[PDB]
Amino acid sequence: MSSRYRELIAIFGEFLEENDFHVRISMDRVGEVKTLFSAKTIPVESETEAAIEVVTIEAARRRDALRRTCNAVLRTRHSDQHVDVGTIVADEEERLAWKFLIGALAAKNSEILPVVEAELLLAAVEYHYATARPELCDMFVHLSASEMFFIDGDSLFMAALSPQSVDWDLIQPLHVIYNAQKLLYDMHCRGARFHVVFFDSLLWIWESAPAKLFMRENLRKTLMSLSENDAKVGLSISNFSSYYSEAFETYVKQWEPEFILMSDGEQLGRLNPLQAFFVRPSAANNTHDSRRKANYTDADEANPYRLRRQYRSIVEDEAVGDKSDDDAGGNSANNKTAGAKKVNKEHAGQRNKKERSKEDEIRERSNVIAATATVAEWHKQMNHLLHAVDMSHGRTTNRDRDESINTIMAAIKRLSQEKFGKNFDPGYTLGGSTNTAVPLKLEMWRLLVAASQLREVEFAFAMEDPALKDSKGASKKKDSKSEYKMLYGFHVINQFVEREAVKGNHWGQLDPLRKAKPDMTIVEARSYLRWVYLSFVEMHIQLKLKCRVVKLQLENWRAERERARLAQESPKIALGIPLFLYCHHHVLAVIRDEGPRMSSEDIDTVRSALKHFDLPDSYYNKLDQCIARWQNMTLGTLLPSLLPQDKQLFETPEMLQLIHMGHLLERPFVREHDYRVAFNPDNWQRELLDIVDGRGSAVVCAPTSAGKTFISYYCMYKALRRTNKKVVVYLAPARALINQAVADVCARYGSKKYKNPGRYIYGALGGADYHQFHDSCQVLLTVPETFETMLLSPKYTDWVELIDYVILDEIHSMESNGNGDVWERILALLPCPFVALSATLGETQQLCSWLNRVQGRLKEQTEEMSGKMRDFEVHLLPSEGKSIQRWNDIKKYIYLPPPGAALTQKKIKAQYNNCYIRDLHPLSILTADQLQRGFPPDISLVPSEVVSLFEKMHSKFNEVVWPNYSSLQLAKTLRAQLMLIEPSKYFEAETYITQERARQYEAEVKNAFAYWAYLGHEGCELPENLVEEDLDDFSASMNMAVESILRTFAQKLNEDEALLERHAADGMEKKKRMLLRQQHLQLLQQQEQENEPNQEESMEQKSEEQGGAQEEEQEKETVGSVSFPGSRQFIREHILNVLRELIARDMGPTIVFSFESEDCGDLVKYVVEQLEEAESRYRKTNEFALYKARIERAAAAQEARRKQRESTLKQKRLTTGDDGDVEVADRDMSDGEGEDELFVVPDVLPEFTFIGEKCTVEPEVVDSLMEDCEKEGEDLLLRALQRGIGMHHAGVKGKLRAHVERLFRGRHCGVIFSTETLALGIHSPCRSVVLAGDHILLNPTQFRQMMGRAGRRGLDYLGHLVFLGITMRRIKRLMTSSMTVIKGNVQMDPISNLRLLQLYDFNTLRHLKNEAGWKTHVLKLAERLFVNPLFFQGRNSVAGGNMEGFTVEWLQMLLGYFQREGLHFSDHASSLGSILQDAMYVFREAHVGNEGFSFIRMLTSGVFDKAHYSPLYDKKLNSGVLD
Ligand SMILES: Nc1ncnc2c1ncn2[C@@H]1O[C@H](COP(=O)(O)OP(=O)(O)O)[C@@H](O)[C@H]1O
Ligand SMILES: [Mg+2]
Repeated sequence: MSSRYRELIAIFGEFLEENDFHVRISMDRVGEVKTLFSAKTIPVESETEAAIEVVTIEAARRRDALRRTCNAVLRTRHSDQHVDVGTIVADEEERLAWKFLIGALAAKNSEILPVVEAELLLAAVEYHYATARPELCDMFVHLSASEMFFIDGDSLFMAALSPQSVDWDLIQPLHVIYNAQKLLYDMHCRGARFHVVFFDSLLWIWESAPAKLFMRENLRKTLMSLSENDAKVGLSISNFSSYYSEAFETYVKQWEPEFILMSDGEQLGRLNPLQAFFVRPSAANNTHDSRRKANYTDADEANPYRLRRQYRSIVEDEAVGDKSDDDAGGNSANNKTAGAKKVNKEHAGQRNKKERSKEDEIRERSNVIAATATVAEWHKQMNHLLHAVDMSHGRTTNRDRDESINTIMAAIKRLSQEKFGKNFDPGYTLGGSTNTAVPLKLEMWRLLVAASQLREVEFAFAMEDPALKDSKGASKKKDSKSEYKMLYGFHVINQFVEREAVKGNHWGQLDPLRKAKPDMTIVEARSYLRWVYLSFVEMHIQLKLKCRVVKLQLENWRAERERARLAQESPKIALGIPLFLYCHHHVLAVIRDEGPRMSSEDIDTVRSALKHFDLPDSYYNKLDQCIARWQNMTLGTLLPSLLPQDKQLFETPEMLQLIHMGHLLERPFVREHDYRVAFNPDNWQRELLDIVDGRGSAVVCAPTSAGKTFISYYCMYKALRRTNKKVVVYLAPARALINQAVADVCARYGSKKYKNPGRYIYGALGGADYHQFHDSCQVLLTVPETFETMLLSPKYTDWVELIDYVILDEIHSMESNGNGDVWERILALLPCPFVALSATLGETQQLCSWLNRVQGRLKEQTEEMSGKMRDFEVHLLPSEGKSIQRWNDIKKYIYLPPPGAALTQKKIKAQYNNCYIRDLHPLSILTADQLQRGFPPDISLVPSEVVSLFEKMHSKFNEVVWPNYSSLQLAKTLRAQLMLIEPSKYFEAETYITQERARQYEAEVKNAFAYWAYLGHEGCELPENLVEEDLDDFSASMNMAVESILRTFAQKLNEDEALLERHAADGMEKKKRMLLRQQHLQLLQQQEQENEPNQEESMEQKSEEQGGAQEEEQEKETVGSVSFPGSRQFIREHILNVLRELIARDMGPTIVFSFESEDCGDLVKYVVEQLEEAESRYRKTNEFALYKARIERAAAAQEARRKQRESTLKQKRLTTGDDGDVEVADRDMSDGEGEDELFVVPDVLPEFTFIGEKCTVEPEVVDSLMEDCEKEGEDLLLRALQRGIGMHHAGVKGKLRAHVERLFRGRHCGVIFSTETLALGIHSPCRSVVLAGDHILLNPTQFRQMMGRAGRRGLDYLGHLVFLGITMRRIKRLMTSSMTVIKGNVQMDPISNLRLLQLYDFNTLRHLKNEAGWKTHVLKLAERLFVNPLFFQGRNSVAGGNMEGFTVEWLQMLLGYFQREGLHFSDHASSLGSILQDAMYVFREAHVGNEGFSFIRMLTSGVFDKAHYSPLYDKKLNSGVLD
């Protein structure tokens, strides 16, 4: 204590004038010191914001750095002999150390500068390397790689020469370079990179030990790759130099966006040569792009590094370099607890979320086989019956056909009051109230059609397809009128007439042939014929009301074009489109249908509008013509164009067809499909269903919005409807937890009754419901591990055989970010037909082979009986294709504020963009990318992507004329394609609108674009020239050709992708660097103000030295001090404003994605803050004073009327006698009870456009959910929720979080803040998707779940993904990447094989008989396991291929290692144990061959005959650690 603080002063004063300690008593010029440190290195003060936090943020982790810079300065400022002495400050020696400094700084003012500045710039680069703790990632695989990756070789060489950590193996006499080859052959072989290696050198700095052992490898790999190929040689390398140094490597580094792999440091130090000149690149990188650094650790695959932490800018200098618990709880405490709670389980799940509809379920009980008999027990002639049976129970005819006709009454009565309507007068618009009406009315009579305008007569069969037609046209042709039907409706009498006629055969022999004759004029002959009259009443009734829409759309669309024609241009066709698409929707009905005239109705109305709408003739004759076949069964021909019947043009900048294509998003989607069992839905089902109806395997790819999961509950429909005794199973995306709520909710579209326990669903292990209820039920819901144990697991075997049928979710999403071993196990083993669920998988074939294989192996094992029928595995893509990414397009447009703005913003105010969302147009459309990648995901959309791109492509690959497309047939090889892409884009579904088949154009024109790129920017490498067949390939003009189309790429391309994330992204960083530098113009100048020249013994200024310098901007504020792009909590300031403007472009619900957990809470908090603020800014007597006035005044008056009536009623008194004249009290009591008139002060306007506009759910329950939360209040969810801020994150109770989710789906709330889970095993409606940060992890894996999100189910036309969007480039590295592709793991695992061992040897324990059954089950099991054998990455390991057996060399080593081991249990004295010798009594007889050569079942037979037994105790207790 004392002694050490007597010491340190005596070291100091020797250097320079004695005492610091009292020369001066303070100083106090601290102020000099503190400037000098921080303006380089960080650590001086414990920097305080509002407050320092827990004071181990900057006690512990500060005082390292603080007393580092302290010591390492003073030791260097002790020079004049020694830098050989250490200076270490204690506590009270901090102040001392500073007094020692300040009185040395102003002592000389020359020597001081280098010994500080240099020491600083050294130590800074030391700390920058040390900035750190590290990460553990993981493996290599995730970011290793698409794309441009480098490793600079110097590093490469030292990676081979790296090891102790095992002294180097294999005796070789300095041929070592095999190392390089090995690593190359690892990560190209089963990875991508696109790899580049620099050799960035002479770095070296060798000898530190005799070398080199350099240029050997340099010249080697040079020669290898520049052979040109050899299939072992390629990577590829460049030259350069100049050492490290940038101003060389810049031009490269920019152009091909990458990330980096490099080796600072072990050891071998020496000091300055290594650490210095490697570290400083790292800094450089981070203050360019920013890129990031890895490695030199122990890769292949996973390593270190460092990231996404904020940098010190600038700081540089090159100047080195240099030349029982399931049981007993059911007994003790079960006196009354209370009396069971379980009643609080079932109830919860049975009130749980409502969303979707139904198909048939009722209680069933029976086991069904088919056979019927007389059971009377004869009749045995027909003359023993004569006449047999008659009408009775015929009341099912009587009433039902009365009711039928009573429809046509009501229908045409409702028609009456409508048809005349508000009869039209030219010109008034929009007026016209009944514009609204007919659209509603239409929907009504569509809802109604099922069972009270069509059948009470069965349908029946739905026949074969033409039957509906040919039995219709007949009926009309007997009746005098062309279109029979509605006017004078009811005509079921002349039906009966006709039906009796045509005697021999009743209806003539055509139709009863195809029906396989049922009833002659009895049941079926009536039931059918009825229903085909009758659909065609309903049909024509509606069809007329569709006419009446497109009819009066004429009028509303008149002045819409014409008034605005004068304006500048001639519109509306960007708003005039619904005319056309309505006229489409109308005539869309005809698909089987008899025309409803053309002399009144449909066609006449359509025609008048259509030639008025601009369309010159030619389009005319395509209309009637094609549809003529459809019409006919009815109609004649066509009017001439002559004789008033056309109208004014806009046309030609358009032409006909084009008018559609430019303006609109969204097309039909025609049903017709399956009508007994159905949804309808939209083809995918019409394939999928037929598999499960077999029984089988398969999987469905489906890129999301995807529809995937819900279609699996045909399994549950089968096992429930019919002989319920078999389990259906749904296996989760796993634990935690997300599966559970959805799984539960689905299955409770229809519970079902039983006898004594019985019971419907058991779950678990979880994170809800939680461990047990295990067993009894029909259908299950667990996770991989739970199910596994339940299988092997020897007492649960009973269950296994009763499982038909097992489906398990997600697929791709789990495969990547898991845990993608456990999967393989459960598709190798034991009964099922399976459905399985995946979004996109880029490798086809590879998947399907593995599957189909292991199906055939199951079939094999079940022999000789085989299966009942199926195996086989099917594999649904089957290809245009795409599923519900065809359904709607998703625009991506991204966040970037205009540099320099205000913030807060808020409400009841003018607004525009401003908003940071802008446009985008997908990042990169390029020359270089297209060569390799041509043309990658994610892109699709039309129109306005590839539409006007055509106009470019078609004007400049054809107008070349003709400079080197003339060698060889190149020019025509292109022009044979180009021209033809235009008709194929339209005339798939000509006449009205293309199907949805404007999609197909994208794939068409992908043959245009990518093909050119496979000529390209590169020479003869692609297409690869010399091969005889003609495109090129035998042109030496290939080079020329390549560079003719090189020109023809760039010119058109870069206009469209218009560089938003470059332009103002650099603007923001420009602002950042005018912001940061203004901080150094504060402190520098301020140091002179702190002392002031109101002081000091030098010439007076009287404080004319004050303020900043020297090129001057008004002092430091922008969008904030801390603007600070790509940084955290940047973000929040603008997120409020993003939101508010998305409500005031989009209108839908809004999800916000983030990383869970502290972060998500910080976000929520800040927004609640802002709103509470703005409420304080309304209530303080601005507009508010006026508002409250009214509401207060009128309330008074209300409650005074209460007292008014209370007076006049309280009279006093009827008097008509005496002399008072007439009066009777109380005669007026007609008024009245009134409520509530208002009072508000919780919240008004600033929160009321923040939360959703339109909503649902009666207020009672909403309030009561809030009420619950309030009691146990966690986050103060009670505050956040009611202010519109949804949440869903960890650290929230199950009851509370559950309340949130209902109210987002209920469309009560407007926003929600949560993590990535809500796109996975939970679901919500979305429209504007918001993403906060690109940190700390993304793969295109967990991107593409949220990518296709929005475009809601039958609702929204557009998804919107707004990115934040921290980095500059990484948009590209999400989008432009091709595909998340399978690449699994296994069985080879020790633990698996130990489990299998002990399973077999448990039945070996006392009690054999069943030995037979057991062992042959073990044979089957042994085959079933190791099914291929050998799965995915295991053939890239040590086997090759597909090999196995292979258990032998492991087995034997483990065999004499199981039980030798001392007392075992534990270290306590014998007995327990004394057995330690059992593993020598099985070794010799298992090493006969080593057991002992090829073929599966000789392995396990060899292992029938171990023992392989522990002392009992140990190996059991291994197996029971795991479970
Ligand atoms: N064939 C269909 N036609 C129209 N809407 C459908 C159809 N099938 C499903 N939907 C709807 O779309 C919604 C989203 O589909 P969904 O199956 O939940 O998602 P996922 O792709 O995650 O499996 C469902 O909630 C349902 O409303
Ligand atoms: Mg799903």
